[PDB]
Amino acid sequence: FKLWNGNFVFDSPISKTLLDQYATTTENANTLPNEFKFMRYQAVTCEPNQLAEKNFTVRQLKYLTPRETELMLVVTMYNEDHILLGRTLKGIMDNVKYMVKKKNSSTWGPDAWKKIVVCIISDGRSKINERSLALLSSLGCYQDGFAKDEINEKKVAMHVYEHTTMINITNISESEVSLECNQGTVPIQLLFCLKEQNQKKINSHRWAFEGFAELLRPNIVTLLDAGTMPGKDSIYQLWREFRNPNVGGACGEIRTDLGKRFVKLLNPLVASQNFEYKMSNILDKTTESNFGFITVLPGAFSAYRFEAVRGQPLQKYFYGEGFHFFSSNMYLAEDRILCFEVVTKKNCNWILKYCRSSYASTDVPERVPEFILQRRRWLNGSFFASVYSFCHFYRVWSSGHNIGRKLLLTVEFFYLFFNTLISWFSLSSFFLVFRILTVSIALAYHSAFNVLSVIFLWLYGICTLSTFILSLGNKPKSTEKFYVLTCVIFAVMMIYMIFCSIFMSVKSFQNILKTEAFRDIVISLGSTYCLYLISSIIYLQPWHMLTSFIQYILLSPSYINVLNIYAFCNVHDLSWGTKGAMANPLGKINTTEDGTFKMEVLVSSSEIQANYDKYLKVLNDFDPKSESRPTEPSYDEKKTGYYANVRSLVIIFWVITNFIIVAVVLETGGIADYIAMKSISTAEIPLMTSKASIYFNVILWLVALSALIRFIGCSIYMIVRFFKKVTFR
Amino acid sequence: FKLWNGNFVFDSPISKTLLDQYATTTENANTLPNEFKFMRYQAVTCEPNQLAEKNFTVRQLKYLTPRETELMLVVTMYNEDHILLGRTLKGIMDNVKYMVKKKNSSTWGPDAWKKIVVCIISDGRSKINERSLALLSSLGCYQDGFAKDEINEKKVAMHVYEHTTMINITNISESEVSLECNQGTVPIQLLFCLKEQNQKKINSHRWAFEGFAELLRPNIVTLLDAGTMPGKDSIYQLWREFRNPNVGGACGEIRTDLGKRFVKLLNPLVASQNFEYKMSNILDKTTESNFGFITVLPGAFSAYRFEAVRGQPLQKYFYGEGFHFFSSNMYLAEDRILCFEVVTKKNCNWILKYCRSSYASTDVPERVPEFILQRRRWLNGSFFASVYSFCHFYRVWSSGHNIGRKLLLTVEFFYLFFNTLISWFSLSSFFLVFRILTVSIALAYHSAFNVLSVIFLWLYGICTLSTFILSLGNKPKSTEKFYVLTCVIFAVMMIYMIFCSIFMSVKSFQNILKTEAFRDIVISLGSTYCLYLISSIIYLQPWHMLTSFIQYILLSPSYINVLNIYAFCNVHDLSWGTKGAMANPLGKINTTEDGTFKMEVLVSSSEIQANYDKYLKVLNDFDPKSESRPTEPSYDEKKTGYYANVRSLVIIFWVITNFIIVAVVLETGGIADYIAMKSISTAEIPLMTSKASIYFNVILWLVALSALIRFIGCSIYMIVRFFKKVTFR
Ligand SMILES: CCCCCC/C=C\CCCCCCCC(=O)O[C@H](COC(=O)CCCCCCCCCCCCCCC)COP(=O)(O)OCCN
Ligand SMILES: CCCCCC/C=C\CCCCCCCC(=O)O[C@H](COC(=O)CCCCCCCCCCCCCCC)COP(=O)(O)OCCN
Ligand SMILES: C[C@@H]([C@H](N)C(=O)N[C@H](C(=O)O)[C@H]1O[C@@H](n2ccc(=O)[nH]c2=O)[C@H](O)[C@@H]1O)[C@H](O)c1ccc(O)cn1
Ligand SMILES: C[C@@H]([C@H](N)C(=O)N[C@H](C(=O)O)[C@H]1O[C@@H](n2ccc(=O)[nH]c2=O)[C@H](O)[C@@H]1O)[C@H](O)c1ccc(O)cn1
Ligand SMILES: CCCCCCCCCCCCCC
Ligand SMILES: CCCCCCCCCCCCCC
Ligand SMILES: CCCCCCCCCCCCCC
Ligand SMILES: CCCCCCCCCCCCCC
Ligand SMILES: CCCCCCCCCCCCCC
Ligand SMILES: CCCCCCCCCCCCCC
Ligand SMILES: CCCCCCCCCCCCCC
Ligand SMILES: CCCCCCCCCCCCCC
Ligand SMILES: CCCCCCCCCCCCCC
Ligand SMILES: CCCCCCCCCCCCCC
Ligand SMILES: CCCCCCCCCCCCCC
Ligand SMILES: CCCCCCCCCCCCCC
Ligand SMILES: CCCCCCCCCCCCCC
Ligand SMILES: CCCCCCCCCCCCCC
Ligand SMILES: CCCCCCCCCCCCCC
Ligand SMILES: CCCCCCCCCCCCCC
Ligand SMILES: CCCCCCCCCCCC
Ligand SMILES: CCCCCCCCCCCC
Ligand SMILES: CCCCCCCCCCCC
Ligand SMILES: CCCCCCCCCCCC
Ligand SMILES: CCCCCCCCCCCC
Ligand SMILES: CCCCCCCCCCCC
Ligand SMILES: CCCCCCCCCCCC
Ligand SMILES: CCCCCCCCCCCC
Ligand SMILES: CCCCCCC
Ligand SMILES: CCCCCCC
Ligand SMILES: CCCCCCC
Ligand SMILES: CCCCCCC
Ligand SMILES: CCCCCCC
Ligand SMILES: CCCCCCC
Ligand SMILES: CCCCCCC
Ligand SMILES: CCCCCCC
Ligand SMILES: CCCCCCC
Ligand SMILES: CCCCCCC
Ligand SMILES: CCCCCCC
Ligand SMILES: CCCCCCC
Ligand SMILES: CCCCCCC
Ligand SMILES: CCCCCCC
Repeated sequence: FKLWNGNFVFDSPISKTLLDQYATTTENANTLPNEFKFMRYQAVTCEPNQLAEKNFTVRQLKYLTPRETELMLVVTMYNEDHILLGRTLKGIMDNVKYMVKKKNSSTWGPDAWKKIVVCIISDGRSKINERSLALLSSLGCYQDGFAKDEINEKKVAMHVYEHTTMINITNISESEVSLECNQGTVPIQLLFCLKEQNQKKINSHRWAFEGFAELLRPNIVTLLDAGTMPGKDSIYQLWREFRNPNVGGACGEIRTDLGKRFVKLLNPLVASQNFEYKMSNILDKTTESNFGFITVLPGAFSAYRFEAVRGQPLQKYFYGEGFHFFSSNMYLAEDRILCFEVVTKKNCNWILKYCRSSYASTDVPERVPEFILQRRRWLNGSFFASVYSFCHFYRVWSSGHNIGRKLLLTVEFFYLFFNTLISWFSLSSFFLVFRILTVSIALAYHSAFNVLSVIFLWLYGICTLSTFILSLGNKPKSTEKFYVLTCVIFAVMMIYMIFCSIFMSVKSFQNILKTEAFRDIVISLGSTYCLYLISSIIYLQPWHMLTSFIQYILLSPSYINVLNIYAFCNVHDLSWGTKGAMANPLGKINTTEDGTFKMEVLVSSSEIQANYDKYLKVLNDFDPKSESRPTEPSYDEKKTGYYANVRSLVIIFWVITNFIIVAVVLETGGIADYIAMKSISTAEIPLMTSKASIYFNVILWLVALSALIRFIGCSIYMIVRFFKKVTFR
Repeated sequence: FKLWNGNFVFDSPISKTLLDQYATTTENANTLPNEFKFMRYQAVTCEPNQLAEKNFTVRQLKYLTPRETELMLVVTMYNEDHILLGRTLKGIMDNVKYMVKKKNSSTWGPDAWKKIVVCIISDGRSKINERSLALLSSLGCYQDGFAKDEINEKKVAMHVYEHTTMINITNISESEVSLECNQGTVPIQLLFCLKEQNQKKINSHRWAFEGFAELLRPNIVTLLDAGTMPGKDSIYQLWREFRNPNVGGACGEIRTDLGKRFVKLLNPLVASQNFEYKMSNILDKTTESNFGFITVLPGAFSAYRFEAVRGQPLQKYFYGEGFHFFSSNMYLAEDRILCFEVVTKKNCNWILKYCRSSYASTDVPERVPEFILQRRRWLNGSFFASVYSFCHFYRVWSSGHNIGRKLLLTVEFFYLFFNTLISWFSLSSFFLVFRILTVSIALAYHSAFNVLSVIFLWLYGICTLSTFILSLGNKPKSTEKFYVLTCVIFAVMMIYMIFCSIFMSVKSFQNILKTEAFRDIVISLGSTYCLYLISSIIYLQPWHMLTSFIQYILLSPSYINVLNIYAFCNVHDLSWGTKGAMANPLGKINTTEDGTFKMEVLVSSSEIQANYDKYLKVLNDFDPKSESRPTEPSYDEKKTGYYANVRSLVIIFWVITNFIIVAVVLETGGIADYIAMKSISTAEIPLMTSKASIYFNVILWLVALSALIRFIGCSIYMIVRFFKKVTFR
């Protein structure tokens, strides 16, 4: 044929079956648009930022009247099953169908499907699941055969398939994705585009933001994820938060998919994540949404105003600039740098909201090795984005916000830093609460609490040493049975700690009715748990405070110890130099039956003598003093050596600063020996001092203060939403 | 031309200059043998064990009367300078020249050079230093041009050059290797053979033992390293130990090359290694030689009787057999498995001798990162060979030794295991000696020794934590300035420890003349240092007890802590799975000026419909219950996961067992708290207990007992040698 100005663009038909199905939808089979009968394949052979320059287009811009996209739903996928992708697509099509049935809308209506463009971006053709390709092909958005690797000695970077389908998923069973095309389906503009090389997930967003977003010029860019099924109208509810111009990015609630009839609650790891997510979306997102800066907008379900992110925010997201600390480690916070650069944008008053009435059930890990590896990225990004946000807090005052909002933002950044400092010292805080609570009960009532205080300290020491060693030089999949054992041991430690607290609390009552432990029950059961329960109730979602709350408590020591140790030990995912330099090729010999071969060799006396003199002048012009500089590292081998140095100086600084607090409260590290020796000069060490009780009270009142601030934030969020509801009635 | 039975063999001439030089040597230029005028190049394209089978030969077997090789000197080299190789070659040619001038010999004489075959084996052609190639080419054993990469679609495994040279090195300056050919030179049968691929060092010995040793059938095989210059007659003295049939392997003294006028003694790291080597060859080699089993025969200078190692010992050395502990990890002890399998050989009474009068100065690391990486292999091999030797000690009694020697060997194995147990607990032993000595001086005399006991404990804790973290997840070359700082800090700790010992020793004397510390001076200065001095003196080599003995003491804490921590943290040199699976190739498009290209595409309704149904039956026959088993690891990624599990279970077991002793002597780990709490039940902790003094005395009397056993062994060795000297007068 002929290509489209240096671009391979083939406009092929779909199939007889799909055409018949689509024709059943319309009242007249003759009047079927030109978008449902074809599937335009393009071979993009350039960078995403050069898409418009290299004359690559999409089908939305080639209509007689160009379509103005209002939502660009972006579904990043990689090796996900057809059930995970089908679950995400069913939510999108339910949202589009809901957004078409609306009547009292100035944006949505009978022709609302032309404003949404669904853009599935798979990460590598070699890694995509064949069942996912089968599902996309059954939707009319993928045909086998047109996947050319190279176009005019230019490698193809992406294969872009686009087809406005009429097929909608209507049911996702455990093994079946039901695809009906009746009179009650809506068209979906599919733009499934899969890469050739697996260039991670940030590059998928680079393709969706610097690439197709530039051509589409959408208003909002909702970033879904493969496996994350939004609600019946959650994307529409998330889009409703952009009615006021100030919002330049919003996020919804992400729930946990508990399976058929809540079957996954039996898994203690899934139930713990359920409660953690519910608390994150009741106390963290609601509190941060009041100030106007949400720490992370989840990549699984979030929406950005395109105008808000275009420019400096996306510039630091993708490139972000030597080996400097804030420029070489900025990639740890993948999409958390996109939230800080939008709120703190020069001459722009952007804020981030959290939509309570827009949910999206996701798929969470069910196994410890898969759960630990996920939270390493989460913890590393959250730590590196909090350090970046606090250090660059002066950029709030260089933005276009008013003074009233700037003050709230700088108050929130201090609170976020205080939370970061609490989470940094959690390794020492848990050990000190455990060690003070199990020693102060062995002094008060002795009996078997004596040897139990030594058994559980040694068990802690062994489980923490082994976690440090298995995290620095071993993989979680290598040792799955030990990480589960460590989680079980820390759960036993938490059970013992709770028992000790209840015992010393009931004994204090029976001593008064017939102190550090007297106010220990109005600090962690009445001021902390009751506030969580009330916050969950006022959120109108209290059913997780009993279904999945014990598994969270029993697994919290694993969150503090196993999870943070592994996150801090694998900061940078090192690989070390692996090049394998190759020598210059030499000649070839291919003998015959008798073995005679060509003669092109050197036998001449002069020719041999010249080589001998060449090897004789090398020995004669060595010149040791002017020794050539030893070959210095490359960049990938020099850059790994810096990531290793940053990684190790973080573990050392995090272990030493946590131990300094343990060395001050419990007087370990020779501190007690030194104090006793001074008294000798002017010979015994006390077991428990007065610093231990003061620290215990302080570290359990900080937990109550954080819960109280989070409760106040949640209440303010709910009250403001209720007032915006009573005024829009 | 024509090849030699499927083998590329070219018999080229050398050069006009070399022929003239050789002709100057002979009285008549016409009567020059055929071996000095040619250089037979061969292209070996097979495994070393198939060398004879695939009709590959050497020049000694093609004479009219085949030459019987008596010594096969094997010089393994890899990327070494031309000075390092020239230094090794000068010693070999001095030895050959010494072995020709002998007259009262039934093996050596005017034609003794026909029995020695020097076999240089370089490890990779891409890595060999071009100046080393220049030096070999100037010796007439390498010509550029004949290095074919493949012979009849069969990759060339080695390029074998062989030429009996007449050129001898007579002086090695800092940058010049003097090559004269006068009337006082001896021929050297060179067999320089370099590989194509860098297959490590064990494969070089596989080529030298299963390969050219099979063809040559030598009596002795001396293993040198490029850079190790033997003495004027050290190889002859080493060969002289094989006169008695019992010896099936011998080794000489390895010294340190201190440079021109002992310039390298300024380096404290070189001076420390000097003393360590001196003591190793005065107290370890001499003591072990009496029993008849030397723990390691150094790869830099050792000799094996060919018939002694030929068979089961070499089979274990090279292949040595699942993931079993003694079969998967036995490669850690590279050549230490060759020593144990020779002494404990079925129906063979082989013993290993140590030759005092055969030395070889070597090149030692001058920088901390290079010194740490070398000693990792040494420590790991010595630990894995001691565990193997002790566990398989029953194989001594299944060998052909007599009962008297079997009893001596089983007595030696228990002593070697006791030394291994001491070196395993050195991490705790040093800390306990340091902590007991700096606390017991702060109680006795207070003053500034109080805060110094806490500063130095915290300094130790920081330097040990940082060494553990920098060893598990960082490379020594990445952090060179920190390892030097850690060595300096441990040297300061040793200076303080020595000061504390001297202080408390002089105070005890001034208290008695006007106890754990009273006998502290007759345990570590009179029973340990005096025995070292006397052993060095009776060895007739005492000059290192003063030149390089302070730098050894100041660097011993680094040997105990930095060196062992790094060795135990990097047991297996992991790399983790790095494969990068590739997808199937797709089509190609090459457009023309107008962009028209060939049409071989699918447009047919049936052909598209068949693909659509193919992607519709994949979505229809998912069958989740009969789910395909998840793709299990390969072998290189499954074998790394086992080396990681063995590596981590060694660090955990080595840290926990060392801390148990610290938890028993100092009562840390809640032991003191638990002891005080029992007294509460029937409230203060003592600073120093009576267990600390008992352990201090025990751990400093074990040091004296080991030194006494080593002194007795050295004295017996010297006395036996003196009696063998007075009888052979
Ligand atoms: C020999 C075994 C080696 C094991 C190595 C494990 C891996 C990494 C490095 C660990 C560094 C500490 C090594 C062991 C030191 C030790 O067992 O020493 C003890 C405990 O001392 C304490 O407090 C210990 C407190 C816990 C330390 C946590 C890890 C290190 C964090 C940073 C360290 C900073 C400096 C710490 C200095 C101690 C001194 O007990 P004592 O004689 O005072 O008891 C008097 C009772 N009446
Ligand atoms: C919060 C900081 C975490 C740092 C993590 C560093 C890396 C690896 C794991 C280390 C495990 C130990 C964590 C810290 C425990 C600790 O600081 O706890 C202290 C010291 O306790 C002791 O003895 C400590 C002795 C030294 C421990 C050596 C390393 C571990 C060896 C293997 C484990 C063996 C069992 C260890 C049990 C502790 C309890 O002091 P105390 O309240 O009794 O002092 C009463 C004074 N009147
Ligand atoms: C964890 C997340 C979801 N379960 C998930 O796993 N998301 C992946 C990710 O974000 O890493 C997705 O990234 C894409 N991906 C991955 C690898 C690659 O190499 N290339 C590539 O494109 C895939 O779509 C892949 O599913 C969950 O919803 C969630 C819950 C709470 C929260 O606060 C934030 N998120
Ligand atoms: C350390 C040793 C010597 N300084 C040395 O470094 N020997 C290397 C080694 O044994 O590893 C040699 O091995 C060869 N090699 C190396 C890498 C490779 O990839 N391929 C390859 O062939 C090279 O000849 C290389 O010099 C010293 O003499 C000594 C002192 C005391 C003792 O008890 C034992 N040994
Ligand atoms: C979570 C952040 C903790 C920061 C340190 C808190 C404790 C400070 C010492 C308290 C006891 C002081 C006794 C004199
Ligand atoms: C005086 C009574 C002592 C009773 C000791 C009981 C010990 C029980 C075994 C250890 C249990 C450890 C649970 C983690
Ligand atoms: C005199 C009685 C002393 C008892 C000491 C008990 C020490 C127990 C240490 C912790 C062992 C933990 C095993 C997991
Ligand atoms: C006293 C010994 C304690 C051992 C603790 C567990 C160590 C586990 C290390 C990894 C082994 C392989 C697990 C799959
Ligand atoms: C299929 C793997 C399931 C793993 C579930 C979580 C294991 C750890 C449980 C920790 C709590 C134990 C309480 C007794
Ligand atoms: C003062 C009366 C004490 C009676 C004995 C209490 C023993 C408690 C043991 C708890 C074991 C389970 C811990 C998780
Ligand atoms: C909050 C903790 C920060 C820890 C890292 C600080 C910066 C480290 C930079 C290391 C550079 C090493 C260059 C060789
Ligand atoms: C960063 C280097 C180590 C710093 C250690 C600081 C210890 C401070 C102890 C203060 C006294 C605590 C008991 C009153
Ligand atoms: C180097 C090997 C050491 C093995 C342990 C030695 C010490 C044993 C305890 C000594 C003190 C006992 C006090 C009751
Ligand atoms: C009562 C007198 C106290 C003197 C203290 C001296 C401290 C000197 C600084 C720390 C030196 C550390 C050397 C490693
Ligand atoms: C009452 C005075 C207390 C002094 C405490 C000093 C603690 C020192 C800890 C060690 C610091 C080491 C720095 C390298
Ligand atoms: C080249 C070295 C880079 C940094 C590696 C980590 C060294 C950490 C040493 C201790 C720092 C101070 C802790 C208080
Ligand atoms: C070129 C590098 C030389 C390194 C020499 C050794 C450094 C460590 C010395 C330890 C002893 C210091 C005594 C004060
Ligand atoms: C009993 C008199 C004591 C006088 C003060 C002694 C101080 C010693 C300090 C040593 C510093 C250097 C250690 C390496
Ligand atoms: C002397 C110390 C020996 C430590 C290692 C013991 C054997 C460990 C085997 C681990 C196998 C793990 C299989 C998953
Ligand atoms: C391997 C698991 C831990 C074992 C700890 C053993 C501790 C034994 C202590 C014995 C009492 C010491 C003071 C008298
Ligand atoms: C020289 C390159 C920038 C270095 C910035 C260091 C920031 C350290 C922050 C520490 C926070 C506790
Ligand atoms: C951020 C939380 C750090 C750890 C606080 C203590 C956790 C355990 C509390 C147990 C109370 C009985
Ligand atoms: C005086 C009797 C006190 C009994 C306390 C029982 C505490 C049980 C805690 C269970 C936590 C899961
Ligand atoms: C990052 C610093 C952590 C330690 C802070 C100081 C702890 C000691 C305070 C002593 C007060 C008497
Ligand atoms: C099952 C394969 C062989 C396992 C041999 C284990 C030997 C352990 C030795 C431990 C010495 C302390
Ligand atoms: C094998 C040696 C282990 C450590 C023994 C103690 C070393 C320091 C001795 C200091 C004496 C003053
Ligand atoms: C009473 C005075 C004692 C002085 C002790 C000095 C010890 C110096 C040791 C130096 C070791 C390198
Ligand atoms: C490998 C085992 C190391 C510890 C040996 C026992 C230590 C405690 C002995 C207690 C005697 C009272
Ligand atoms: C469904 C998996 C249940 C695991 C329970 C572990 C305690
Ligand atoms: C309207 C903004 C309210 C902020 C409340 C912060 C607690
Ligand atoms: C930019 C690095 C320093 C930040 C200081 C913030 C107060
Ligand atoms: C212009 C920067 C003002 C910072 C105020 C911090 C409270
Ligand atoms: C623009 C919103 C202002 C909120 C109140 C600030 C004090
Ligand atoms: C009273 C001592 C009991 C020891 C129990 C060890 C598990
Ligand atoms: C999934 C691995 C289970 C191990 C259980 C250890 C208690
Ligand atoms: C020749 C190198 C001397 C280094 C001295 C370091 C203390
Ligand atoms: C003749 C064998 C002597 C052995 C002595 C061992 C100490
Ligand atoms: C072969 C593994 C066990 C050895 C026991 C030696 C006593
Ligand atoms: C046949 C094995 C005998 C062992 C004796 C050990 C002393
Ligand atoms: C064969 C040498 C024997 C030495 C004496 C053994 C007791
Ligand atoms: C008397 C306290 C001195 C502290 C010195 C810290 C280095
Ligand atoms: C070779 C690096 C020297 C660092 C010195 C630190 C004291």
